[PDB]
Amino acid sequence: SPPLCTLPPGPEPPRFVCYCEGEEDRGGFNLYVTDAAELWSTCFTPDSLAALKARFGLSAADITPRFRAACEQQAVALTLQEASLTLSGGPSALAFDLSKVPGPEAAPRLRALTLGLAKRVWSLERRLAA
Amino acid sequence: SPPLCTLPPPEPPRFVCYCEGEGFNLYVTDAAELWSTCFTPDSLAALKARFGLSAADITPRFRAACEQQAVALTLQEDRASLTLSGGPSALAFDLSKVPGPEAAPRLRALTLGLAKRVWSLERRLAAA
Repeated sequence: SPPLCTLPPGPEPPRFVCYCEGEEDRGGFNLYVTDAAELWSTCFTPDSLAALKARFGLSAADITPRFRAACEQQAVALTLQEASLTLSGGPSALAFDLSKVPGPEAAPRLRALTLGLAKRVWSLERRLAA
Repeated sequence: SPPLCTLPPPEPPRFVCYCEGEGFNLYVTDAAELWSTCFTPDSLAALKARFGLSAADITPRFRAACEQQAVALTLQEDRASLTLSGGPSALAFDLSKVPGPEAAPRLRALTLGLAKRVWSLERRLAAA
């Protein structure tokens, strides 16, 4: 269950999805945001992630649990200009710079994201019969 | 002209963000309750540490994000956060709720001050 959430909150139609990967054969960590046209990412490097785990609480030894938190808790603000993402679930507030992922990389990610979500919905409702 | 802005960005305004002055704080209010950074010299220095170049102003960068409609805000539970999305990196500020007795004179002064500023601005725009 990789965490995610949509925006805006509540009734209205969803305009953005925020999600992340991956801490686990483990990948480095990133947040993603898409309007299902374009895709923005933290595009972290080891140093830049470390320097953000600097500016706030954590040791370099996961952020997933805290993003999972703000998702579960609908606690995510977002702002784009020619982007930034804020997690307000937890004790301190975290701010993330996000930049555009180039098309050739973004397209396959979006495609895979769509198919994956479809599989997850099927599987979730099967596990709702329980 | 101490910078400020209101959100949400033509719908009716529901919050005002502002700051003073340079000890420095950011403030946010719905004109009923008031949230603040509640800085001390050390805590502000330490935030100008955690990011931010030299500990030697933030006003210009808050002024920036105001002018540029670039301010996100989240409230809950006598806790809030304010995010400036102007510059090299996005800045986040934890704000806590100011108790009523401490907030009232600040809200009172804010209101009167804004009134005086509107009068004197239109005087200086009656110019052109």
